[PDB]
Amino acid sequence: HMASETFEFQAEITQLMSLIINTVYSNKEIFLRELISNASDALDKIRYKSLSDPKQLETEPDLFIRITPKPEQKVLEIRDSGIGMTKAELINNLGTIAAAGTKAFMEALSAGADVSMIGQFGVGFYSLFLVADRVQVISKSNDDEQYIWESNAGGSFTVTLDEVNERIGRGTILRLFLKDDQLEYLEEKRIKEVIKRHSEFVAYPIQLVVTKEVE
Repeated sequence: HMASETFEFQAEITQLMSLIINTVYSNKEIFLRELISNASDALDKIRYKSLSDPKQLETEPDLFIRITPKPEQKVLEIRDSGIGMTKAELINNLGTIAAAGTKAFMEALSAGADVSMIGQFGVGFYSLFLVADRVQVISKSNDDEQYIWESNAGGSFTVTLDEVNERIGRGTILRLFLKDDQLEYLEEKRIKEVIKRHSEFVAYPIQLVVTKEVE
């Protein structure tokens, strides 16, 4: 299905995104920690669900977080083999449920809270807009087909049955279209340094996919 469906963001999420995408906050690298955390949580959920439904793991037995720079497309992908999101979950989780939390965080920001507190308000996902101006969330839950949720921080987002990306057995890819001045997050050394600042207690392998010219 090449036909996409369009949806409106809850207004507070739109407000949050505009604040993030436009902030001159200095520590943009915090986004990586927040996405790895979300990835870790999605993995926790599938592991926990598998405790009483082991077959849930069979669509992708390896549990991992994988980071893939795609320098030519100025894209950075953060992939997990976690629980994934059905179409309805994408619509719900990314476009509505975060509303209240985004409002609480915005008030904190207004009072002077550090943007790095975002995950403590349960809305760390949106920190991707610190470094990206557009994102595709590609997700495959055991309970649905593979779907693409796409947002450019504007008030609307689309969901499209996925007929263009690699099949993921199960889980989620955040495909960040990096801003032109944030291309340092395509670089292996930079990515490694940022990850190491907070990767100490991640229970899952964090894989970096590096493209090396032979010789």
